[PDB]
Amino acid sequence: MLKLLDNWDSVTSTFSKLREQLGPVTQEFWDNLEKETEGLRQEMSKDLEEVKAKVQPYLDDFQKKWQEEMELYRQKVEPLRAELQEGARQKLHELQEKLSPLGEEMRDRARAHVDALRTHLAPYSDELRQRLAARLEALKENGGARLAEYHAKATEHLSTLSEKAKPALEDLRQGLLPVLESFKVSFLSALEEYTKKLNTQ
Amino acid sequence: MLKLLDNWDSVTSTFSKLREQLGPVTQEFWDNLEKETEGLRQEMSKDLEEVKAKVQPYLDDFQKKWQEEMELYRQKVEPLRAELQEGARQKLHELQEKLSPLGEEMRDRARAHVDALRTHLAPYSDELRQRLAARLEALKENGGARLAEYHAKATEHLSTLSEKAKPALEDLRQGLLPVLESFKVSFLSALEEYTKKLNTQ
Amino acid sequence: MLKLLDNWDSVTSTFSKLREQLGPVTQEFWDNLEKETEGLRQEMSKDLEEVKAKVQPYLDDFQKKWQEEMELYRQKVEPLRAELQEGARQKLHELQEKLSPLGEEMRDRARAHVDALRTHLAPYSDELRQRLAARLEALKENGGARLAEYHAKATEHLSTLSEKAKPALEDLRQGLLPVLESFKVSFLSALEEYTKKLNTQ
Amino acid sequence: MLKLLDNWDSVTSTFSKLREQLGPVTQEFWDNLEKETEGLRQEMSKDLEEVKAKVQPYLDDFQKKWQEEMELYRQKVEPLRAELQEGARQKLHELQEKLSPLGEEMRDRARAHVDALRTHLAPYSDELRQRLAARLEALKENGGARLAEYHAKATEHLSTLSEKAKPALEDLRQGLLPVLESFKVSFLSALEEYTKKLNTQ
Repeated sequence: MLKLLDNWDSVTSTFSKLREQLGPVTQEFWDNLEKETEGLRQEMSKDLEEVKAKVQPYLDDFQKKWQEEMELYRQKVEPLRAELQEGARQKLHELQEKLSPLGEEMRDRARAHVDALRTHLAPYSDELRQRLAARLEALKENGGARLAEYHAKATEHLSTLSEKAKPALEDLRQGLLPVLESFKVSFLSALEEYTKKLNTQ
Repeated sequence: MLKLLDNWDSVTSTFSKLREQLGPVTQEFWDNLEKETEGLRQEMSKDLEEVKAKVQPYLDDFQKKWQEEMELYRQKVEPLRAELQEGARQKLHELQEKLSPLGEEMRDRARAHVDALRTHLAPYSDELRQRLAARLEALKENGGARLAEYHAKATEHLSTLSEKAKPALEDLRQGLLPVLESFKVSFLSALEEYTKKLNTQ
Repeated sequence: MLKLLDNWDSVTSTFSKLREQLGPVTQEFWDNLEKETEGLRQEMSKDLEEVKAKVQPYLDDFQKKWQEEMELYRQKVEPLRAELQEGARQKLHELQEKLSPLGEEMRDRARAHVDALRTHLAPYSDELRQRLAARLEALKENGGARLAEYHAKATEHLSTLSEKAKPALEDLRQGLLPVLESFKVSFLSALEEYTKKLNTQ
Repeated sequence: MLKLLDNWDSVTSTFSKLREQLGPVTQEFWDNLEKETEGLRQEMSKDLEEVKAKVQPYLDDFQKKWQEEMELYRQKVEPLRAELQEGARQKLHELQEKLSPLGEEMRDRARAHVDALRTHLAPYSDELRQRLAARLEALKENGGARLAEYHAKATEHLSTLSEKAKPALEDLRQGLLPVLESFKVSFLSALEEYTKKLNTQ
């Protein structure tokens, strides 16, 4: 029965080698690359430091320089602020006070229609209150049902043990009696299989 | 601030960057690698199935024959199955029945030792039996005790419900009730928000 | 052996066993717990959607109206949008154009400091520029070197293929070739295997 | 706009509490259980040890006792073995020698037909050999194509850097010049949004 089905043998030894064996690519390349790449990137980031270091304090100078111009402007402008600051507050202040007419207006006007619902509602509150509340009474009362149903079962369990522990306990106490075995002569067992085939074929 | 901060900008888009340009390593090389490799492999395997066809006829022509002859072999042998099978069954009882008696010899020869040790262990065998027995009763016994706890604690955690009920009801009432939505105007809201931002720094 | 080994048999089917009998804790209690709890919750929520219906009519009847009035509010206000919008645009240029000049004041007031520091950094700013420049050339330069390696190693790993070719071919020949399948019989095979087992211990 | 959608508030404060708050179950129960369960299971497994300890050597006695009976049987039976041992070898021995007729028979008979394929095959081996082999020549030759196509691209990459590094390098060197900003007066920006709404509504 020629096992030509080794078509794998044909492909594996041929194709697979070229691929798996061409793995030294990332080896010699990538690791050499990343080794020099980031490897010089580290020399540079550290080479740059000294630079940034030999300058920082100098540059620093400039920061205070910005701080200098800054305040001055923050100054000339400061006054214009109040002019607009309190300047606005006022017109807004007045407004709200000139907006209290809306009080007796809006309010006294709405008032009524608003209330409509107060009344169109009230019954429902009452309706639900009487409803949802009792719903929870069913919770406590029902909690007792399950608990009662539970405890009962818990108790029973502890009592079932008495009948269980007993039969199981005949196992070891007497197991030192029936350690009896099968003891197959051995060789004979060989004949057992032996003569069988004589007829199964 | 750190206008120099862009130093890392130049480190990254230079070193680690070219690396990504080499991803095509996996694009052109390994991709084209795998492409032809297994791709021709595909064109290869083809043959095995082809030839297979052109081969099968012969292989089969052959097959049908081999059997035709094998049968010659078989039939010219069977008689030995007898010459042998006979002698085999003979000794079978020589050992089934000459051995049978000794299989009892020990069958009982062991039994003694056992009945011996049986007695020999019984004390301990029982010291434990009755030991865990009463030790088991403790579990059941003290068990129910802590059981009562989970009942006693549940019965109380149950009654604590008629207490966390009432608040929600008020909350109920509340959520139902009207909403006299106060009214400003984006314009007003605008001023508020506005002047709010005019007194910052 | 260890006929007493069954001691652990009794420890396990007793202690850790009853525990599993209490899994129903999660079956009867928490299951029935969650069952009604969220189950009635389900019957509860129902109302909110119901009432909602009976409530919507009113809420809407109301809604349509509130607007009818709000509009009163709005329209009686708009004129202020003018009294205010006017005064607003006024000061707008007071600051757009009175401020505009100072925005340049610094616009250039800063520029100096800059042009200053510009010169102040240039040296370093360039010490680095030309530094990594030539330092970059090294990468390119020495890079191609190790590149040559992966080529040189590939060109050789390529020629090593015309070598692992020939064996498979012989293997080819082989796998093709006939099979003079030697013939025994299960019967014979039986004897072999048989007697094999007769000289063990 | 009455947010009655707090239907969660209604359910959460009610239903959720009873469940999450009934978690003390596994707390007081389970941990008390497993604490006593395995807690006494440990006292027992250790209580049992001493037992097994005060007996082992005793029991041990018995093991040698089995060892005693064992050998004796292993003895009486031992002889019957050879009778069957060499007793079988023989009939099997003869057989194979009386089975050599099958040699000149089976073989010289098959021989021919077998060969048929030797010849019905041979060409195909030759056919495939000439085929599959050249297939691999296409591998080496094609490996060179990709490699050549690759190296080329690798090289180009290292050369592209020269044109890239350059423009990017104007960034930091001069970035110490255009650190120019937006500088929004701030408060004015408030008017920017301010007067906008005046018309968007």
